[PDB]
Amino acid sequence: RTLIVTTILEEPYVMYRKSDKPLYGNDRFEGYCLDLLKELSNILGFLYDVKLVPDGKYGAQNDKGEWNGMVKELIDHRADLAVAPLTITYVREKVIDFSKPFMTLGISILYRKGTPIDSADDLAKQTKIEYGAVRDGSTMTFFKKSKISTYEKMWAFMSSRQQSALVKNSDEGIQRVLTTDYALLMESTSIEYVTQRNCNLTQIGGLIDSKGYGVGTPIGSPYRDKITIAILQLQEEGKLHMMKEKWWRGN
Amino acid sequence: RTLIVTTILEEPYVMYRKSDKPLYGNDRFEGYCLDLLKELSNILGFLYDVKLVPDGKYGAQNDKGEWNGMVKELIDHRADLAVAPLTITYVREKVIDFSKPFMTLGISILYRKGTPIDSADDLAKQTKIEYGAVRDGSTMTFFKKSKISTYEKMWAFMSSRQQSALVKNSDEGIQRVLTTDYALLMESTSIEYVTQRNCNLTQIGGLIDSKGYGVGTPIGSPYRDKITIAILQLQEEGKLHMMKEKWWRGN
Ligand SMILES: Cc1cn(C[C@H](N)C(=O)O)c(=O)n(Cc2cc(-c3ccccc3)sc2C(=O)O)c1=O
Ligand SMILES: Cc1cn(C[C@H](N)C(=O)O)c(=O)n(Cc2cc(-c3ccccc3)sc2C(=O)O)c1=O
Ligand SMILES: [Cl-]
Repeated sequence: RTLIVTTILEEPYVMYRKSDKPLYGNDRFEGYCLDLLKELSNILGFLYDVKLVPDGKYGAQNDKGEWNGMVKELIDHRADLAVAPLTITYVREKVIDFSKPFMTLGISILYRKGTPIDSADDLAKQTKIEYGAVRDGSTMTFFKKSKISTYEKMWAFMSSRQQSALVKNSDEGIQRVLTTDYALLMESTSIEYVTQRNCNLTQIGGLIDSKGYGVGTPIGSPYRDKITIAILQLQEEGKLHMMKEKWWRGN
Repeated sequence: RTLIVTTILEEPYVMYRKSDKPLYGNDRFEGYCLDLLKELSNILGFLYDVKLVPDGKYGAQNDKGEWNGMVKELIDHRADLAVAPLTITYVREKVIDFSKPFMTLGISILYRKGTPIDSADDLAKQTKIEYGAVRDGSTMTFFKKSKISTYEKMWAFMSSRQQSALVKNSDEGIQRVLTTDYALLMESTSIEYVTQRNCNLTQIGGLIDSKGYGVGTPIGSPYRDKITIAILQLQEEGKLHMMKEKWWRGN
């Protein structure tokens, strides 16, 4: 059995190689997730075929209970694995299985260096420095759903200043950080990636929530626990560290 | 079926209540893990009976492949669950199953406030400020097994200065931090706990490795995936955050 692996274009996890060389199949791609998949394939001993998810979506449900994205590919048995920056969530665990996480992350703060600002609590109580999130993203939703008073206050500030505080996408948010007196609430993984590449930018404080990226499988897949095992071995032997360092490290 | 839950005395996860009131069974105990277990019991709908692991050990193997501690309790079917600060590891996954993690942690640095020291790389290249770990602990072992050059250098410094750099236990390490020009490499969870209680102390840098605490079950237990589900719901509804804040927050 050659395993079909669903994934999604997303820097630095999955990219097309910058090459016009004759590269076919899996060799057309590079990135953290491709390196992970190679290691998994060598530990478990499987052949695989990487296929980009046709609709370019991660996976969400409609009101009929119909799914899209990589999740739908797994549900339909059109992929054996999803290897992507795919969050392990309660709702998704109802319909697919996941390995234990190969990467753990949390919402954090992207801001300029050399400022007394040190936490989310430092931002919440003031109005001089604007702060927000990508409109309708996971980070915005966290703040909308939060019953923690200090994040309830932050959401109230974001929701009332909806037009300016909430941005269209990650790229626009980073641009707003570099140009105005603004802080972007975003995932720690993305902050690490940006701060490595922009020396004027830094992470502020720690993690505001916690979640993991895991390898998705159909419910009952005999590969799920094997992949957990492989992930733990890669973690303990320092290989996850070196794969992260390969793709995240800047100049 | 009343589930037998193996656990271990460990502040703030599992403690005896400071009370001479007539408290029996589960009511004799308090702590993060007791709160977690209560929530798990209410989501899944199980009765349970907390039993402290007789040998007071987490779980390790000898050369005959014989296990001890909470791991051995699970292997022997003398406990249905282990709910404790029990690390999900490759070797343990060979003999027991684990839920996905309810807490994620990594080695970090405990040091004084107001110093230019900001990372492990800042410590490694100098000798004026001594640094180390608890002798024969998980943190020391990480440095001993590491093939990362900057941690190889740190281990070389710890191993050559073996008598003074390596301490007997966590309590001795913290005391060495507060009295001498010294930094203790320790788990982020414990650093958070200490820094909340000592205002002269701070965490330095980020996480040096990554691991999770999970609920242990015997291999094949039908509770493992259910507990993962419950953990994700507690995470997403902010309950893991508030349980952490209950036990970790200082004065
Ligand atoms: C790599 C990555 C993936 N995902 C998808 C998510 N992990 C999932 O599993 O659905 C994800 O939500 N984020 C965070 C994120 C992305 C966002 C985005 C939305 C539209 C256009 C461009 C970016 S917003 C956002 C966030 O943190 O809120 C990521 O950084
Ligand atoms: C709460 C906790 C548990 N464990 C056990 C470990 N999680 C396991 O699953 O075996 C664990 O290793 N650590 C870290 C740790 C404890 C240590 C200790 C050893 C002897 C006497 C007193 C303390 S040393 C240490 C470390 O980080 O190296 C913990 O902080
Ligand atoms: Cl699992």
